[PDB]
Amino acid sequence: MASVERDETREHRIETEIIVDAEDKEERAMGWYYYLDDTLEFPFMGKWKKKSRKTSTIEEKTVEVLGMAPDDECLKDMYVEVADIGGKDDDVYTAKLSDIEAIDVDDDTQEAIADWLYWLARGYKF
Repeated sequence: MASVERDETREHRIETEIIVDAEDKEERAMGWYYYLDDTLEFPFMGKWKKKSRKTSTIEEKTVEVLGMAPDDECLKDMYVEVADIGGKDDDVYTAKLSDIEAIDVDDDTQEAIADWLYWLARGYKF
């Protein structure tokens, strides 16, 4: 198994603390989104560890992460708005938080981002 998480305590806690009011994946995406955006000490920065190359190799684009994307896009994945400080610098795009590594951010922001990544790797249940 992935073993990124291996004890059910975090699954019981998140169930009883973050998505108590939600019973379907669309609602639970909004539960995740709400607390995550409220926890992100945005704006911040990261590296977009983009795997989408033709060779499927990782590529690393330095980005300023403006905040979460519109909630309407985030019904399925925790998207974030990003500016290409590693390239274009003067324009903005959207990225999967799932495809980013946060840099030089506050501990509670880094932990929220890490916990999304760990959850997603442990299983995309919602």
